[PDB]
Amino acid sequence: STVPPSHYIETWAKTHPEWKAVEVATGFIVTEDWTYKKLNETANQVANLIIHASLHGRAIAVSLDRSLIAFAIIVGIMKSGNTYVPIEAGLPNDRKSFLLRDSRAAMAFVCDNNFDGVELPPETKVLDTKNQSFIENLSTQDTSDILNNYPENLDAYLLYTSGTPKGVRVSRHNLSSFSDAWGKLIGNVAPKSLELGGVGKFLCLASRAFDVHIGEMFLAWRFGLCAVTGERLSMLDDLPRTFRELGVTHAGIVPSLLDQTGLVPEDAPHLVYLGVGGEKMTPRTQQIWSSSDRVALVNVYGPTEVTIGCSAGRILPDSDTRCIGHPLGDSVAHVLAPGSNEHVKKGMAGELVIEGSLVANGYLNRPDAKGFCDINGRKMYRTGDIVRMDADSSILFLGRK
Ligand SMILES: [Cl-]
Repeated sequence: STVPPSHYIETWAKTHPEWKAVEVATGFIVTEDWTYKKLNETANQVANLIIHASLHGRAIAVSLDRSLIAFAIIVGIMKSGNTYVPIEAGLPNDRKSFLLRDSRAAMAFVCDNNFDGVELPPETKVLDTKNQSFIENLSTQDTSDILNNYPENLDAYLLYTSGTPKGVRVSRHNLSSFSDAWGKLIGNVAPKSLELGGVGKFLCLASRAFDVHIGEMFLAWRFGLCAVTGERLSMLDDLPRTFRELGVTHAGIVPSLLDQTGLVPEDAPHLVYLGVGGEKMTPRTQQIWSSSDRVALVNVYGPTEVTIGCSAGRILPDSDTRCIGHPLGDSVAHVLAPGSNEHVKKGMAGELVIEGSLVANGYLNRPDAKGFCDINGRKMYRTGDIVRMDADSSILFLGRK
């Protein structure tokens, strides 16, 4: 058992209510922000709105701009004991319609005609976050913390992955174990992180199509940082400007974006921690970023089905770039013969199979999609990835099964 996903939000709201929790950047730089106290109150109001609609354990879809209230809606959905279902605002209408329907969304928070031309399921109650009436009703809800006593395995979010997309059900326990495991890893490899409460910032750069965006905001809150974000086209336009002008101290990026932009550590003067993942980094990226004594560079392995990042390791100038490090928190990595449940001798190639608190609940209504299973009566996920363990038990990524 674990503290809930919104635990650190509530904790910093009590101990340091004036710290900034979220900030959204315009202009391109003008910004606006909310304190932990304000973020937490608004999320409780959102949660109370949801509870008044009698929704429990229901899919609540969100298709919003990059706004302060978006963050409060996400947290609110989780405080109300319901499931967050991100739907990227730029998706084609047909694909938005499918996600609403497949997820059985009971309610949706939208703005900006993001749902214009989307077929809504009749069950979907649609709230426009920019509508004077919705704002007035929200401001009228109670602001105290919700009594948060939901089962551990209750879904916290549903994240769709690929021609018919399948929904991955991620539990409260999964997400809260993620925050705990990464709080520990990041605090260890980038100790300045424990000094940055109230000052540092975690750049929320990921598209809402990926679980990474959830990780970014909850890791910011874990450490007392400000989650900072903007319209993605605007943040990506001049990536050095974004890191430099928004005071970013922590970020996650796919490394080819470092290559394309020519980013170096001096373009991000406040940066102390840089997670990369999702593809192998190039030799020059490694040379440039792995030798800094200010920035800790960490390679992260993270299928959606195992909650954002379940293995990671610091990358140094002599590290193999296929190394995905060691399992996080209580996770246990096994390397099994691709066709059986038999462990291979350490050092041999085989399929990576993860066990532990980061393994997701499963796919939503996709009985033929494989990967989740019981192996020796424990819950595991077979990644489809071929790896081998190094002598020191770190894991090298070799390819796809
Ligand atoms: Cl929560």
